[PDB]
Amino acid sequence: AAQTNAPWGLARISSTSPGTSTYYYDESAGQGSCVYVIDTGIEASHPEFEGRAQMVKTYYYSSRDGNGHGTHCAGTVGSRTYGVAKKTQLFGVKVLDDNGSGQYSTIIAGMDFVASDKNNRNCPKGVVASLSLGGGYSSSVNSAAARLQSSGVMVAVAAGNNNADARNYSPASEPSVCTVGASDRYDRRSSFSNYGSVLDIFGPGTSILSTWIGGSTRSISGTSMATPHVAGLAAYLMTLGKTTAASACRYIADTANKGDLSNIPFGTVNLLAYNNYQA
Repeated sequence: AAQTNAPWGLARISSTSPGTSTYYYDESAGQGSCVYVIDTGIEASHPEFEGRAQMVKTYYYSSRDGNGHGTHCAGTVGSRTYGVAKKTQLFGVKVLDDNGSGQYSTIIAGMDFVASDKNNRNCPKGVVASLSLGGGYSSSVNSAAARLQSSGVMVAVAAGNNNADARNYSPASEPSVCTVGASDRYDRRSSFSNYGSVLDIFGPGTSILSTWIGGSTRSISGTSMATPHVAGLAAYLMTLGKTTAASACRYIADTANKGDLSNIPFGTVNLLAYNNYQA
């Protein structure tokens, strides 16, 4: 299939080269997979989700996304116009409040919840969790992400937007999950993006157009915008039987666009998420 005039990040993950505007993807589109968006929530009402989004757990007074971040990243995973995996099921898990922050314990609790909740959903193609969040290093945050990954969920987490090594950040520093850095539309590492050997892959993360609360759209930047590209792509490739949750991060690294990014510090992978789609 082809999305013309697609957002640049979508086009980027279906293309070996920057600058294109068409998103080429297999028609299956992540159908049969599920992606938990662990964030500020999702405005499941947004038309772009076509009913495929739903709130499954909040840790605050409302399940409402009063911030926008979570709806934005759900959209990059699987909105019709802004999504990587346009037929995937989205489950919102609101661990961040409407100000965009959340205690470590609440984030740990939300990952434990996904590990269990998936067992009472229908995701025949497998389960992905997109974690567009992160704070300072925390071994218990890290081990929550690892348990989530161990439980059979492909976990993708943001490297963090500190322009520093991601080893000092969590869950970015957990080795078993897929830590995702950001690139911009000129195949440069995003100026804010963390880096380091714990990075596994880069996604589009600068000026990423996606759904916003109130039924709108918005373009924002961050490794938290790159994360859902890779989550969506995992959900996509899983639906295609190309890989599984345990193997998706390494599969995506193996099949990435290599060496295309500039300003990659020595000791950081130079790999860009790529769906290798051939019509």
